[PDB]
Amino acid sequence: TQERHYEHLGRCCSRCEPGKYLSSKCTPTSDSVCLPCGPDEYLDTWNEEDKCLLHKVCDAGKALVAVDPGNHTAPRRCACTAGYHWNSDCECCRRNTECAPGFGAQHPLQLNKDTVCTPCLLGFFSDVFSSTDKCKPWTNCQGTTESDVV
Amino acid sequence: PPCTQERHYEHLGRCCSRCEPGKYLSSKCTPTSDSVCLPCGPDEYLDTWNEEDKCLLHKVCDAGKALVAVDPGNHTAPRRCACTAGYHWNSDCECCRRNTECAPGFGAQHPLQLNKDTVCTPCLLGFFSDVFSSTDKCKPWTNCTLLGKLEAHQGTTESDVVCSSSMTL
Ligand SMILES: [Cl-]
Ligand SMILES: [Cl-]
Ligand SMILES: [Cl-]
Ligand code: NA
Ligand code: NA
Repeated sequence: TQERHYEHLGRCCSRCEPGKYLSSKCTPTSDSVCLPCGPDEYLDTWNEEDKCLLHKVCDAGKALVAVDPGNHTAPRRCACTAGYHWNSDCECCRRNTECAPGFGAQHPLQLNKDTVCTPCLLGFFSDVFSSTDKCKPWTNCQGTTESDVV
Repeated sequence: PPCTQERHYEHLGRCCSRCEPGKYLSSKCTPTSDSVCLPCGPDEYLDTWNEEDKCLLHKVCDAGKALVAVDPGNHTAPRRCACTAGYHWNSDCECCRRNTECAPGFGAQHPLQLNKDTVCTPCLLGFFSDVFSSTDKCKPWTNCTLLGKLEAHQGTTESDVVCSSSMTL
């Protein structure tokens, strides 16, 4: 089987499980020697690789941070920091749209996506530009969509 | 005043400091003591400099929609969700959709972005992809020159170079 095995010395020797690299090919005495990937390294396949793949750095200069895989078996994702979203056209993190007064941010907020803004409905207001703040209820004592009752 | 509304509250003729995001007002200030501000409990949050006697409860990210919480333990901000690995939030359906798979000869642009669809790009000469995958980038060809071997099979953007096992003089 090509999936679990490679051929060497006229026999089918076993490939390395995801998370492990092929340190030594099989011998006339031994099957393959497979060792765990080091820090920030991975292999997500049954393989014959002589080294693990290194996770791409998430560039802090682009406002990116790492999303932890909690394993050595998955490729690692990055994401824009809270309040920012990845734009594939600029290939850059943009500030999330601030919903103007009279509008509120829709929840739940989606990581790495821009804010959806919706108008405050009767009985609710928003007095700030914010990419996170929902519309707030009027305090019970005239209010508008942009201002609380006085 | 100079008791700044942004960071303070008035109580019994005194200027007292509001609690930081992530903490709630356990007890108001006294003549010889500050505000007692204590952390919000598990699953709870407050996202403003506040004078709240209790914190708000986080809603779970909807697993039925294939969403997962990011930094679920954050007490200082409203919760953010993201589609599970291999899926992206689609704004048209407001839902998680399976990531685009890059065909053989194409690779995923790295680093992969959480909650975003895979962007697929052609493998350059010297690199290949033999599978449909929303994660795999193009892999460099095996280097037979490095080993001083001849090639048994020419590489393509869809298949790896294969080195000969034969020796030459
Ligand atoms: Cl990676
Ligand atoms: Cl707006
Ligand atoms: Cl929340
Ligand atoms: Na607003
Ligand atoms: Na591919």
